[PDB]
Amino acid sequence: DDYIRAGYNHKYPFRICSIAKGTDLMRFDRDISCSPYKSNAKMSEGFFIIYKTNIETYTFPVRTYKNELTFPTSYRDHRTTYFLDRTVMGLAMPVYEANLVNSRAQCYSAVAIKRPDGTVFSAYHEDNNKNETLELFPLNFKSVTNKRFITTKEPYFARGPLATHSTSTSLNCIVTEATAKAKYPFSYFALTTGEIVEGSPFFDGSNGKHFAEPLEKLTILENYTMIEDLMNGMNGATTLVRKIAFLEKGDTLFSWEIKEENESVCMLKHWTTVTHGLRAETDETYHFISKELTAAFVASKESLNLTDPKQTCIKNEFEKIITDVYMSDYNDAYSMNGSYQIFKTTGDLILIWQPLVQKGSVNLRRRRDLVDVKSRHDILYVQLQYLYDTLKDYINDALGNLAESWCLDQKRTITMLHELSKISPSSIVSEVYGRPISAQLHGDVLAISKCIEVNQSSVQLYKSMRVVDAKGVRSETMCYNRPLVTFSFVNSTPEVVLGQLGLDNEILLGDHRTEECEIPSTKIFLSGNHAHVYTDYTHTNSTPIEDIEVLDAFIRLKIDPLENADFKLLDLYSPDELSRANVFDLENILREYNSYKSALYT
Amino acid sequence: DDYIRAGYNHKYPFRICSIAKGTDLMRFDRDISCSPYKSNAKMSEGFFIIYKTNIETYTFPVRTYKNELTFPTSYRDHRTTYFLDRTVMGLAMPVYEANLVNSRAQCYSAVAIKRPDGTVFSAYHEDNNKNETLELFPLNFKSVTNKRFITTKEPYFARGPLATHSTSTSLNCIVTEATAKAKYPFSYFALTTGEIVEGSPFFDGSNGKHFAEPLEKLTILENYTMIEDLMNGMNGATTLVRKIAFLEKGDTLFSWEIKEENESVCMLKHWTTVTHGLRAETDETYHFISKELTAAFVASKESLNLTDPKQTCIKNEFEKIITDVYMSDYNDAYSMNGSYQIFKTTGDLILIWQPLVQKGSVNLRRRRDLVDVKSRHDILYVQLQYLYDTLKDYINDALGNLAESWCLDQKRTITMLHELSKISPSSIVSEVYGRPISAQLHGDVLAISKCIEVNQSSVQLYKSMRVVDAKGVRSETMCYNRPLVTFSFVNSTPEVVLGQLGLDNEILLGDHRTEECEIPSTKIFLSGNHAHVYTDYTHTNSTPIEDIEVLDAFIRLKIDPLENADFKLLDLYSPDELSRANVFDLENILREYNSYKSALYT
Amino acid sequence: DDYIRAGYNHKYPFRICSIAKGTDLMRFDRDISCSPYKSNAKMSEGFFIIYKTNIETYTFPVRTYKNELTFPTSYRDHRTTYFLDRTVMGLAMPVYEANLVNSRAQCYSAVAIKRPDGTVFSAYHEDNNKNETLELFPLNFKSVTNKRFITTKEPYFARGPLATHSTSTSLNCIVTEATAKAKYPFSYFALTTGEIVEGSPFFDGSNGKHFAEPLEKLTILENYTMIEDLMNGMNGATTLVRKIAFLEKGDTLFSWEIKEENESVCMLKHWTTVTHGLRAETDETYHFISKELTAAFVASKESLNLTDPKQTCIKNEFEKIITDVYMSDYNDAYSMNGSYQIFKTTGDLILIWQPLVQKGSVNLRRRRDLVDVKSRHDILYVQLQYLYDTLKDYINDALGNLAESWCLDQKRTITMLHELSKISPSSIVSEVYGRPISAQLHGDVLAISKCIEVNQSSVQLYKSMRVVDAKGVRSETMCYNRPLVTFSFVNSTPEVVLGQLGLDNEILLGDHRTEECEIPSTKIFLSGNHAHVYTDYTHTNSTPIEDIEVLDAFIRLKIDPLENADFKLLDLYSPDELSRANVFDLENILREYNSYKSALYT
Ligand SMILES: *[C@@H]1O[C@H](CO)[C@@H](O)[C@H](O)[C@H]1NC(C)=O
Ligand SMILES: *[C@@H]1O[C@H](CO)[C@@H](O)[C@H](O)[C@H]1NC(C)=O
Ligand SMILES: *[C@@H]1O[C@H](CO)[C@@H](O)[C@H](O)[C@H]1NC(C)=O
Ligand SMILES: *[C@H]1O[C@H](CO)[C@@H](O)[C@H](O)[C@H]1NC(C)=O
Ligand SMILES: *[C@H]1O[C@H](CO)[C@@H](O)[C@H](O)[C@H]1NC(C)=O
Ligand SMILES: *[C@H]1O[C@H](CO)[C@@H](O)[C@H](O)[C@H]1NC(C)=O
Repeated sequence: DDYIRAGYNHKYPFRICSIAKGTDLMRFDRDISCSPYKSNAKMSEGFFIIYKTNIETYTFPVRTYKNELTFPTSYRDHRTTYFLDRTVMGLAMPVYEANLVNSRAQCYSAVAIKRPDGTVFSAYHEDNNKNETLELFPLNFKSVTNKRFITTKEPYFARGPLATHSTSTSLNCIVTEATAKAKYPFSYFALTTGEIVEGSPFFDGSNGKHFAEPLEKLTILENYTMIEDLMNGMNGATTLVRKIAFLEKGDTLFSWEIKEENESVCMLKHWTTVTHGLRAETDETYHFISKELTAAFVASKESLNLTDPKQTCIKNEFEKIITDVYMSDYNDAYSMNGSYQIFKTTGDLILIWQPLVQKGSVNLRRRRDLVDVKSRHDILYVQLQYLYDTLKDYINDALGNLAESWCLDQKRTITMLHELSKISPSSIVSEVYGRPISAQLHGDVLAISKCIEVNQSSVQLYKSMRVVDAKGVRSETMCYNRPLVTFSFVNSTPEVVLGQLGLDNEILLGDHRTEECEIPSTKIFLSGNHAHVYTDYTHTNSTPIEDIEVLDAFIRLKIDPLENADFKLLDLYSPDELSRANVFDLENILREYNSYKSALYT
Repeated sequence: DDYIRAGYNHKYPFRICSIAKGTDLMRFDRDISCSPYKSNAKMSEGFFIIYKTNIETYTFPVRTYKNELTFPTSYRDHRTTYFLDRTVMGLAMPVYEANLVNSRAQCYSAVAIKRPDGTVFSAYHEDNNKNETLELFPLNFKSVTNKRFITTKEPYFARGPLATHSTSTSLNCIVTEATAKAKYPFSYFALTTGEIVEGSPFFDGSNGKHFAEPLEKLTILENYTMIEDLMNGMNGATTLVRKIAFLEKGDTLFSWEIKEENESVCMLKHWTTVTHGLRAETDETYHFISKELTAAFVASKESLNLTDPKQTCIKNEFEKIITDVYMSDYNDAYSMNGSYQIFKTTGDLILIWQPLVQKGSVNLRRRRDLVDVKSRHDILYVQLQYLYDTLKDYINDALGNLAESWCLDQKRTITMLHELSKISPSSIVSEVYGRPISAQLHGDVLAISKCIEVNQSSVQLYKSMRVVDAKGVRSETMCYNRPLVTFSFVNSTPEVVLGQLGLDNEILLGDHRTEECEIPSTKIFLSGNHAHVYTDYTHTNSTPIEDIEVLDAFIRLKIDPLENADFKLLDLYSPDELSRANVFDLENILREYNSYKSALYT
Repeated sequence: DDYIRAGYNHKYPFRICSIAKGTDLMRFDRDISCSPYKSNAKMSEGFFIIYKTNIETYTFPVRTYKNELTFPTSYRDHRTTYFLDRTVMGLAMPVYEANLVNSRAQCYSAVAIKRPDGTVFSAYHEDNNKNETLELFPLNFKSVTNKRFITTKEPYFARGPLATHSTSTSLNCIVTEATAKAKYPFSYFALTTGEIVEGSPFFDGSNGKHFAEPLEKLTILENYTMIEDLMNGMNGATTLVRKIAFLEKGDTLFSWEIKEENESVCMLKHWTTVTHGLRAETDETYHFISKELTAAFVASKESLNLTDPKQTCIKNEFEKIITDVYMSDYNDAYSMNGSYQIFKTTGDLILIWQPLVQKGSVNLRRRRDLVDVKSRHDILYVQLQYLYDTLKDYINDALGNLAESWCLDQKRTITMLHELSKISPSSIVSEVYGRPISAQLHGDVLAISKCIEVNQSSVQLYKSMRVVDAKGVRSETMCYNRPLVTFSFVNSTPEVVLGQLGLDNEILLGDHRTEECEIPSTKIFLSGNHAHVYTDYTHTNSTPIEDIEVLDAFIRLKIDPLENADFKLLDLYSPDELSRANVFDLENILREYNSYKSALYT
């Protein structure tokens, strides 16, 4: 037989692509606009100041006056320990004696005791029966923050056992300087020692402030004069006080200066100042980004309006800070674009944003550093937000630039494809379309022709490319450039008609193409999945396409997907270590004391 | 001389590429499959509920009964302060008197005192010698959370100084309503005032619970009846108690209701409900992602099984929550795909995951918001995990889409290269191969030919492109399209043979190509690193290649690498500020009290 | 009329591109070097150990000795409660009695009382007038951590009421074993019960340590011998102590062993060991990355030098750890490259970095896990830094690989463009240049020609492509391949001259191109914005270009920008829950006690 059965390819099947109906003009869109990568983020330049809620307590000095009687303690004169001796109890210093102490740094020698009947008792030191004055001495060298002055060095006093205990001849006056503290509501204040006064330190006659102590014990004086410190004695400097309060609670008299709440307590404290900041406006919130702090603060778009008297105490301070910061760095290149705005970030931080306009060419640069010692991390969330914002911005910029470059490359490739289609329209148009078709250049546009398949049987190729005359004479000057192939159209039609092989398993009828024969020729034709070798315009061998190696024209993209990660929880200090880190434990102390007291039922 | 020495290029050297052996067929792989970008992550739809460990203490009401004798305090009748007067001490109220108080809101007028010998003492109010009853009054208007009822207003009592102190005629009954608290083990409970009972509040006759107090002091009653509040007096409503406990500790009697531990303490508390959640399954753990909370919870793949009686108290609650959530949002578009699963996330959070199936087309949408006030941040790790997961997902999606587009572009470029190789095979195949070679189209496949170099000396180009006859006659109708070049093969062979210049410093022997001459001609030929100008088919000038400018065909990728960042540590509040934020300091109070007591050695 | 008005395109306008001046040689740069993506990060291999500051207090045993007298408590013999009976007060045990207790586990039966006058009182148990010894008993079964031994079981003592109170005949000796704690400065130590000693536990005769207690009360002994535990009695084992301290404070005597501060307190505690670590060196700091912990530690580039005696206590431990870790995993594949370095990371963590060199081929692999219970998260910042570093590294690697692939693709595209320009130079050079120009291949280089526009009026196309002889005879063998177009040059010159249409609205004069006529012909020519159809070399129709569809040659990049995210603040436990989580509240206890004491003014 002078024919060879052809192979088969599942995506380049043997098809006849005659013009049939033709038409179906096509063209390449060379009119493509590529947009430069403009960032969609809206950013504004400026600086902002951050204020935090003040958690420090309000500390003020409190002076306490106490007068007490005590028998000689731990007496053991008689056989039965003289029944001991102890008066111990004391009473609050009277107001006039407090005035004497605050004026001349001395205290009276006599006290009055009121029995429930109403009788007034007169007690004297050593029974001298004199209402004279005694000086005060700084016992224990005034210690630290608890400077107390005393008039009696606690010596041995008069006593005598009548087989019992009966003695009280020791007058001592206790004057102590202490400091008190109060939380934010100021409903009460407590001394450092432990005494508690259930009332507002700013309470007055009609201020309406909280006060639970009995009113009759309270006493308010105006334009009072008192010595600053008792160490200096009666010659110490005296400062006028516009309003002072005297309270008699229990056995002690408490005195403190009544100040004004609005002018003495500020509930906002300056935390930090960011000289170079940016405001990123999202669809619902602002993002204040500080590269120096690596922090991003999120606040709602509605600016605040500071009106509370306890929150306007920072107005002058932050206005001066704004003026100084603007005068220092952004003096020339920028100008203050409108007034500042006050925002409340999530997490309750007061942020004062000041916009800046313009950009001059260059501006002064300043650097700073801090050596603060780490103790905790309460605001790591702003760092998390900053990390997300920075990574998102970088990724968006990189991918936008990549998209612009991709647009440019695609436009150039489209132009190149249009230029190439004028030479080999069929392959280019088939590749772009994605389906094997036939196209032909009809002037300046491509006129494709959808065409049908034929049956895969009876696909025979003549093993001679020579042109043979009608009289069975080979023409030595005419040789077919492509092998002659015979096909049976569809299987429903057993008729067989001869054609010529084209490209990518394509057949075409008509005048078979031919050219001058060449004595040396080793043409190879691809058909289906079997290469055919033609030497001297005749078939010699037929081998599978897989035998001839493949040029590695593909360019790989060495990118691997990111892997899942489980951030494991880390504990620097075990809770046992936190338990052992405190010298004093309230629960342990109370439990031990209660157990000892219960065992003390003897 | 009629010749010019050629230049040199280090990567396009003058080589002779005769066929020699030929062979070495090559082809382009146009059969490339481009996989679309399918995400490898496995995600499931549903909602989950998160439960946290309950840290709240167990609070229950405790009633205390106390009976005490006190002489008129701070007596000062006689000269020696009448040796004062103070009985002070007290004793626990007897059980029958407690019953009388709890029933008729009144207390007996007589008490019994047991001396160590065994004698029983009878003491009476005002020595009336009557065992009658007295009512209780809400002293201090019952205050807040410490409503205490008393029977004596502490008036002046009978006394008389025989130069000593001897008086005790004041019977007072103290009945107080207080609240106690206990940690999780319930080994003990302590009153708010400070009293401690070393026993389980759920202790019973044989429950086996921890109890350190002596058993003889304990007393357990059943079906006890008692008044709810003492403010209402004897007419107050009474509630039956199935089991009550009476404990006599020190000088006070404590009473509390014995409940059931399993039915009164729940160790898991509902935290939040996520209506729209996703479960990302990794190779070892599940990731529960909530976009609303911006949180990701990591739990092991093994579902739990709630069996502890103190942890099953949430079963009905969370089942009802599941039913309500499913009935509200996912009523129609989804159906409950199997039963729920319970997972324990890292960090000990109980997560109840409910799967959902299907997707109907649309579902109801609901929005919510919260105005909770920030105080701390204990679970920032879930936000960190969510941030990592979100960024990883976005990066993976973007790079997968980029890889798919790159595959498509590379496939089209390979097709274009195959089409181009049919016109200029040498350059295309050399570029793909990466090494300068020669190729020729042998029908439908390329037959490349590896070829060797020649010596770089004696590379001379004739300065005339005209074809000169054997008789020294220039042919005005035939002119060489390329300059004639002479080379000496390798330096080991000094013989010189004339050839014709090709492309990219390539030489070829044989019949030199020629065409019709043209009077106007300004052809320029590139050879080595020196362009040669040929006007009228003769050499005129020779200039370096760098003189002629270069088209900027390269398309840049404006991408810069990310920079290193050092997240600096931020401290909102200095540790000194934390120290100053507390009104009461245990260490300072104890140190001051101890110093004062040590100085009280008088 | 035999002419049709042409259309117009705003970017491909009708221009005449005659050679004019020519020149302007151009070429393609095929000499492009691409770079394999080499990472710029500098990483070193090794392992490091992390040490944290020790927050645990220093606990040591303290023995207390107390001797007290107490009358029979709660006496009620006589009618007036026998005026009660209470001596109660006590005194510090003398040093010699302490020696007797510490040696023979027994205490003397007599004590001495010194009155302020100077007299010495002799008191005895039951008035036996014997200075004998008594044993100690472990009261309350020694409890836990408060083992106390007593000699008196607190029985009834001798007493008698003479209408008053007079009795003291109960000698009791209190010996207690307690534990004390101290913070870092060691300025003071406090017992667990609550007693405070204002002095350094390491104080000595001349150590210079802080000590506020009076020196005369202190007593230091050397080579002291004492029983370890009092439970064993007089037969208990005794351990020599090189130095012991006896302090008499108040009514109690305190004894503790004086150790050496340098050899007993270590201020650095081992936290974790990272067997596989990496050190990333930035421009200013090192980054120590541990994949196992998912943590990155940032430290300055200057290595420390441990010299403090209280910080060198870890030297041997961490050197042994280094040796063991190297011997275990990196025994063969790696060698210790130099000595270790000590860094102080931000956050005050001591990091001991050990470099490793080489890589052998494979090394042993070991895995570990921990089941620690979560209680807090203090070091989340290292996890944040690790997350940033990991994401930055991955993004940099991916984008570098993408850049390298882009370089390769661009180089191949440039080669392809150079090959294509030899066929259709005008379109390729115009696309690369970005502006419509004309180019022509002058041998091996392109000689472009900048050319000017012409007026958009009088652009007429002849509706016949047939070549007509000068005698008005159509040539059936010659037909123009392109339509003949007439233009009026610029509008300032109304003269009209006929030309031939080219490509992309280009005109050219000279000998109009022509070829053999074909009976079937349906050529379509694009001009301006109107396609023209030519059948049988004559015009038939003119339609807009938008009518013919467009091949979708563009390849999209399905990438969408990342969206802004607001990480909302999450609170696991409300501050009210933190308030309710404590059984004991110092503020509430103090307020209630103070209110009760104030109401106790009776
Ligand atoms: C002094 O105080 C009185 C109120 O006690 C006040 O009325 C008066 O204006 C004050 N004068 C000065 C100078 O402060
Ligand atoms: C009442 O309490 C007793 C136990 O004291 C119990 O046996 C009885 O069943 C209870 N009856 C009711 C109705 O509660
Ligand atoms: C015993 O202690 C004394 C100091 O009291 C010291 O001088 C002596 O060297 C010590 N000897 C031994 C063996 O410890
Ligand atoms: C706040 O009050 C000021 C006047 O003190 C007013 O000018 C401003 O518009 C107010 N802003 C808001 C939000 O109420
Ligand atoms: C838990 O117990 C239940 C029965 O109460 C059983 O059905 C389930 O399989 C058990 N699961 C595990 C992990 O033990
Ligand atoms: C620290 O001291 C050691 C000697 O003990 C010395 O060798 C080293 O160079 C010193 N390093 C620094 C930073 O001072």
